[PDB]
Amino acid sequence: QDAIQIIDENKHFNTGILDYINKTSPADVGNNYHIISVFGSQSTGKSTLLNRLFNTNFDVMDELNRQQTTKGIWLAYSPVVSTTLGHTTSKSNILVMDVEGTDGRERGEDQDFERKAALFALSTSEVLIINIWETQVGLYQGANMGLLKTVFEVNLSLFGKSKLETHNDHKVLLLIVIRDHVGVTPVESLAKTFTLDLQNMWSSLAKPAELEHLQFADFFDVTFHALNHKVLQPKEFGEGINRLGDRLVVSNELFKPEYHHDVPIDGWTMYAERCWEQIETNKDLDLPTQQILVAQFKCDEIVESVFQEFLTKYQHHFKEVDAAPDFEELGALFADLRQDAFEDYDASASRYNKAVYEQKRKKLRWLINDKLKEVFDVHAKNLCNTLLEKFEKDLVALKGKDFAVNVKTLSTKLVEDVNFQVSLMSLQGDLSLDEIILALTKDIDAIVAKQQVVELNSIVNKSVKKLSASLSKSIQFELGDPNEETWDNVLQQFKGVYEKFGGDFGLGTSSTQNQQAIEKFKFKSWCQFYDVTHKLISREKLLALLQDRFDDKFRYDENGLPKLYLNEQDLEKTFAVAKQHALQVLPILTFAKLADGSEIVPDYDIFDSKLREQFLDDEEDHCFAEIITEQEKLEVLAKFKKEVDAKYIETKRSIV
Amino acid sequence: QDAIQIIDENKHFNTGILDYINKTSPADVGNNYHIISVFGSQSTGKSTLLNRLFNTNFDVMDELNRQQTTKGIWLAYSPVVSTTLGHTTSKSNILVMDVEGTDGRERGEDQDFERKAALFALSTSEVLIINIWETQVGLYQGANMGLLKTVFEVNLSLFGKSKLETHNDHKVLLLIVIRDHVGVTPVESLAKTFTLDLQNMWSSLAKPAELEHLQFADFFDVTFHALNHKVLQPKEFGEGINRLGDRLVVSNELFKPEYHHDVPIDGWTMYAERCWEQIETNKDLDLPTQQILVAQFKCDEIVESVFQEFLTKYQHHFKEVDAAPDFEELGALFADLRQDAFEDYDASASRYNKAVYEQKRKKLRWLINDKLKEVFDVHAKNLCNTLLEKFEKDLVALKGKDFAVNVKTLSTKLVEDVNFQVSLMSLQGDLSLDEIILALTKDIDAIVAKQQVVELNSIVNKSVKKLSASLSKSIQFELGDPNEETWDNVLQQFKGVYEKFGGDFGLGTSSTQNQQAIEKFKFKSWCQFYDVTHKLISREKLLALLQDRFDDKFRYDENGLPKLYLNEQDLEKTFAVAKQHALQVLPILTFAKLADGSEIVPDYDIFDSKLREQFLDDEEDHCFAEIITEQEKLEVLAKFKKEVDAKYIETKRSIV
Ligand SMILES: Nc1nc2c(ncn2[C@@H]2O[C@H](COP(=O)(O)OP(=O)(O)O)[C@@H](O)[C@H]2O)c(=O)[nH]1
Ligand SMILES: Nc1nc2c(ncn2[C@@H]2O[C@H](COP(=O)(O)OP(=O)(O)O)[C@@H](O)[C@H]2O)c(=O)[nH]1
Ligand code: ALF
Ligand code: ALF
Ligand SMILES: [Mg+2]
Ligand SMILES: [Mg+2]
Repeated sequence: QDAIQIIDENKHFNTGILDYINKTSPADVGNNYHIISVFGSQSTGKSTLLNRLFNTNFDVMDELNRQQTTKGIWLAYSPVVSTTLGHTTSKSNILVMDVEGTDGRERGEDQDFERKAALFALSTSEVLIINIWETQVGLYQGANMGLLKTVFEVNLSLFGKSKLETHNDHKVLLLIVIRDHVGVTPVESLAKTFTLDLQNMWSSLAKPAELEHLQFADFFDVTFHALNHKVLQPKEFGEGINRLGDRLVVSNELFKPEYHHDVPIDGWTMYAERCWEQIETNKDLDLPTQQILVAQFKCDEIVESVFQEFLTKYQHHFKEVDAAPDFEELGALFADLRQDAFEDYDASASRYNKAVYEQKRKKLRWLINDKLKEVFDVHAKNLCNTLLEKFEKDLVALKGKDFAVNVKTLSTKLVEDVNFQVSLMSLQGDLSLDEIILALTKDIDAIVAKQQVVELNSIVNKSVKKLSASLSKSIQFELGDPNEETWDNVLQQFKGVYEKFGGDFGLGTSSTQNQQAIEKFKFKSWCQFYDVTHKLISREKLLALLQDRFDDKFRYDENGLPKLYLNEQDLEKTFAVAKQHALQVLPILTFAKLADGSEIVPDYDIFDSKLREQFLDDEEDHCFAEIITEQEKLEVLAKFKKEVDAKYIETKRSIV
Repeated sequence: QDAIQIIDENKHFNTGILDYINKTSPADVGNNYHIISVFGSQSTGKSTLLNRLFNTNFDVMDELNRQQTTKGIWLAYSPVVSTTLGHTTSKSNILVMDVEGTDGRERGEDQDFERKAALFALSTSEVLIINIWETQVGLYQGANMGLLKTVFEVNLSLFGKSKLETHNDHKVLLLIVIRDHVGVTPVESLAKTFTLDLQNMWSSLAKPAELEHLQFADFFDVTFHALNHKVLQPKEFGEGINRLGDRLVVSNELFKPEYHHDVPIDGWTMYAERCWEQIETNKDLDLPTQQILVAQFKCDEIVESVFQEFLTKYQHHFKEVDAAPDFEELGALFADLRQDAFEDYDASASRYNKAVYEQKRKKLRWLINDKLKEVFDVHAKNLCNTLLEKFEKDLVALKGKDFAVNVKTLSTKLVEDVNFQVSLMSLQGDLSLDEIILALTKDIDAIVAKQQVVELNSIVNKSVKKLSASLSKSIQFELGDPNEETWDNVLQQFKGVYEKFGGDFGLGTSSTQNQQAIEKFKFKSWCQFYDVTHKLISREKLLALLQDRFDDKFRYDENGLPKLYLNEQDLEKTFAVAKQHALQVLPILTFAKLADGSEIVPDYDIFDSKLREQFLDDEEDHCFAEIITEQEKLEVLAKFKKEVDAKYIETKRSIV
C-alpha cells in the first residue's frame, strides 16, 4: 500500500525492491508482469496521472506552492486500473514507476539526475509515458527535446548493442499523453508534430557506426492519448483516463510481447541494478553545467585574440634577431609582453568561472612561454658558442700547465657564468635552463677530451726532442775516444730518460691511454734511433770519418804538435799506426753493438708498413742494425788506401 | 492599421519606422509616448494578448497546427485600450512591440535570434511583459531562465554602463503576466517564486567589476497579472484583460517617468537602430549550438585520455635514451605510436561534429608531434656531433691540400648526409629539419673558420723554415770567400723568396687576413735574421772564426799543400799575410752591411715588448745590427795575438 524509491534523490538504487514487489500482490509474480513508467517536466501532473489511472498513492504537489514533489524514482503495484467499466483488476501484475520531473528549479543547473533517471526509465520499461502539456508541443527545450536527444543517444551507445539477438528485445512503447488538451487543435495534429520532433531527434544523435543504419521504428513504437483540463473539466478528464484504462487492459491494445524482455521478475530486479550501475556513472553522461561549457568557449575566444595580439607584436621584436643583446633588457621585454596579454585577457575574462578563467589563464601563459623560449634559446645558445670559443682558446693557452686542475676551475666558471647570464632572462624560472646546461656540459667534455689528445701527443713529441738532443750528442762526445765502454755510457743514457718518460703527465689521463701515450713514444725512439744511425753514419760521412782519426798520429806528435819527423824510419813507422788507427773503431761501429758482442734488434716489427701509421725491406728485413749495406761497407776500403796513401809518399817530398 | 517589422526574421532593422509611427496617430508624437513590448515561449498567446489588451491586429496562430507565427519583431500603435469601462483612448501614444516567441522548434538549435530580440526589447522598452503559462512557473528552461540569464547579463555588460548619469534612465518594468491561471495556486504565490527565480538569475551573471555592486532593483521593477483560461473561461479572461487595461490607463499605476528615457520619438527611433547595431553582432552574444559546445568538451576529454595513454607509453621507450639508434627503426616506432592514439581517439570521437572532431584531432596530432620531436632532436643532435668530429678530423687530415675546394664537397656531404639520415625519422616532414640544418651550417662555418687560422698560421711557419734553411746556409757557402758581392748574393736570396711568400695560398682567404698572413711572416724574418746573427756570430764562434782563415796561408802553400818553408825569410814573410788574413773580413762582417756602406735597420720597432706578442734594449735600442757589443768586439783582438802568435815563434822550433 506504500511505494518505495528504487533510486533515491542521490542515486542510491534500492536493495529491498524484489522483496517489496513480491509482498504487494500475494500472487506469484513470475514472468506475469508489466513495467510501466512516466517521464516529463516538473509538475506536469504525473504522480496525479499514475494515481488516477493505475490506482497508486504517490504524493502529489500541494497547490499552495509550485515546487518539486516526486523525488528520485518510485515504484508501486497497481491494485486496479480505472476504466470505463469502473475499476478493473488485470491479468498481469502492473508495476508502475514514478520518476521525478525534469527541469525543476530546485535543481536548475545540474541536469545530472534528470538525464540519468530518464535513461533508467527508458532502458528498463516496457512502456514509457511521455507526459506533456499541449502547450509544450511546438517547443524545443520546453518539450524536453534536449534532454531527450541525450537520453536516447546514450541509450543507443550503451544498450542498442544487445540485439541482432532476436528478443523480446526492448522495443519500448512511447506513450505520449497530452495534458490540458483543449480540443481546438486536434490530437492527431499534435501527434504529427511531436512524432516529427522525435524523428528529428533521431537523425540528430551520435551513432556508433555499427548501428548508424538503425531507425527509430526499429527501437520504439509511439502512440498518443489526450486528456482534458483536470481542474476545469473534471469529468471529461475522468472519462479520458478511463478511456486510457480501457486502452491497456480492456482492449489490451497497448502492451505487446516485444516490449517484455521476457524473464521472471527477479531477472528484472537484477537487469535494473545492472542498468543503473552502467548509468549512475557513465562518461558520455558526465557533463558540466551550461555555464562552464559556455565559459570554456568564451575563454578560448579570448586566449586566441590576446595571443594573436601577442604574436605579430613579437614577429616585430624578433623577426630581427637582435644585434646587441642584453639578458636583463630581454628577460624584461619578455615579462612585459606577457604582462600586456594577461591584463588584457584578465580585463575580459575575470567575469567567468574563476576555475575556467584560471585554467584558461595558465593555458595562455605557456602559449607565450613557448614563443618566448624560442628567442631565449637562440640568444642563450649564441652565448654558449661565444664563451666556449674563449674557453677552448683558454685551454690551449696554457700548454700542459697543470691540466686537470685548470680544467676544473675553468669548466666550473663556464657553467656558472652561463647559468647566471642566462637565468636573468628566463622569467622566474618559467623557461628552463636544464637542457641548456646539460648541452653545455656535454660540449665541455667534448672539448677537454680533444684538448687532452693534443696535450698527450705533444708530451710524446716534446719528450722525443730532449731525448734526440742528449742522444745524438752524447754519441759524438762519447765518440771522441772509441772505448770498451762507449755503449756502456750511451744506452745508459738512451734508456736513462727513455723511462722517466717523463714522469707522470698531469693531464687528465686515460690511464690505458696514459699507458699508450708511451707505446708511441717508445716506438718512435726505436724509429729515430735507426734514422740517426742511417744519417750520422752513411756512405758520405763515413768516408769522411777516416781523417778525423787519421790525422791525430800520422800528422801529430805526443802533445798536440804536428809530428817532427826524423829518419825515413820515423816517416815509415808512424804510417802503420794509422792503417789500424783507420780500422780500429769498426768493431765498435760497423753494425752497432753492445759490450756483449750480440746483435741489436728493434722493439717493434718495423720496416713493415702495417705497424707504421699506427703512430704516423728486402726478403729478411733489410736488417734493423744494418747501417752499412751489402757492400757500401767495403766501398770505403776501396778508397781507404787511395786518398790516405796519396798522402804517405805524396808527403815524402818534404825531407829533402 | 497595419503593423510593421522593425526587425525582420533575418535581423534587418527597418528604415521606414519613424515615418510609419508618425503616420499612425495624426497627433504629433513628441515625447508623448510609451514603448511597451512582449517576451516569451513560442505560442504562449502573446500576439493574442496584445491584440486583446491594446487593440492591435498582429496575426495569431491558426489552431489547425501548433507552429511559430510572429516572425521577427513587430510594431503597431494601439488605437484604444480595453478596460473595464470598455474601450478607452489614452493620453499618451502607446507603441506596442510584438516579438517572435522563444524556443520554437522551427529554430530549435540556433537560439541566436531569440537572445538577440529578447535584448533589443529589454533595452528599448519602458515596460516589458514577460508572458508565461502558470505551468512554466517552477521551471528552469521552460520558464526561459537560461535565455534570460544571458540576456540580462549582456544588457549589463553592454548598457548598464550608461548611468550614474541621473535619468530617466531605463529602469524598465518587468510586467509579468501569467496565462491559463486556474486559481488553485495564488498569483501572489506564483509571483514570490518567479521573482525569486529572477533574483537568482541576477546573482548568477557575469558582471564587469565597476558594476558588481549593482542590484536587480536598481535596474528593474517587477509586477504581476494573472489571466484565466482564454478558451475555457472566455469571460473571466476578458474581465482579466480589462482589469489590466485599467491598470495602465485608468489607475495609471504601471508606466512611470523613470522608464521613459525622455526624448522625442525620433530620438527613440535612433536609440533603437543604435541598440540594434550593438546587438546584431556582439561577441558575448555570438554562440555556437549546444551540440558543438558539447562536442568540444567531449573531444578534449578523449584528447587527454588518449594522450595520457601516449605519455607513460613513451616514458617507456625513452626514459632510456637508446643505446643503439636506427632512424628507420625510430621514425617507424614514432608513426606507430601516433597510429595507436589516433585510431583510439577515432574509435571514440568520430561520432561528434566532424569539424570539432577534426579540429580536435589535429590538436592531438601536434601534442604528440611535440613529444616525438624532443626525441628526434636528441638523436638528431647526437648525430651531428659525431659526424662533425669526423669532419673536423677530415679537414686536418688534409693539411692545406686545396682547402676551399675540399671545404666545399666535404661541407656539402655533411649537410646532405644529415638531411637524409634525419629525414628518415621525421614523419612525412611533420617534424622540421630547418632549425637543425641551420645549426649545422653555423657549426661548419665555425669549424672551417678555425681550421683556416690553423692552416694560415702553418703556412707562415712552414715557409719561415724553407727560408731559414736556404738562408742560414747560403751564408756559410757564401762565406767561403768574403767578397765585394756576398751581400749581393745573400739578400738577393733573403728577399728572393721573402716574397713569393709563398705564392697564393689556396685556403679560403680572409684577404685582409690573407694579407696579414704575411705581416707576421715578414716580422718573423726580421726576428730570426737577428737571431741567426746573434747565434752564428758571437763571443764563442767568433774567437773560433780566426783559424778557419788563419791556416789557409800561414800553414798552407799554393795548391792545397802544407807550406814548405825555406828561409826564416819564408818563415817571417807569410806571418804577416795572416795578420791581415785575420783582419780582412771584419769590414765585410763587424756590424753586418750592404754593398753601399750604410747601416742595416729592421722593418719593425722590435726590442720593444709591445709589438712583440702580436706574433708571439738599453737607452737607444741595443741596436738591431749590433752583433758584437760594446766591446766583446775588441775582446777577440786581446786574444788574436795570444793564441795565433803562440804559433809563429812557437812553430819556429822546426827549422833546426
Ligand atoms: N492544469 C492541470 N493541473 C493538474 C493536472 N493534473 C494534475 N494537476 C495538478 O498539477 C499539480 C502537479 O501534480 P503532480 O501530480 O504532483 O506533478 P509531477 O511533479 O509531474 O508528478 C498538482 O497540483 C495537480 O493537482 C492536469 O491535468 N492539468
Ligand atoms: N490556452 C490558451 N490558449 C490561448 C491563450 N491565448 C491565446 N491562445 C491561443 O494560443 C495560440 C497562440 O496564440 P499567439 O497569440 O499566436 O501566440 P504567440 O506566438 O506567443 O504570439 C492561439 O491559437 C491562441 O488562440 C490563452 O490565454 N490560453
Ligand atoms: F514535482 Al514532480 F515530478 F514534477 F514531483
Ligand atoms: F508563434 Al509566436 F510568438 F510564439 F508567433
Ligand atoms: Mg510529482
Ligand atoms: Mg505570435
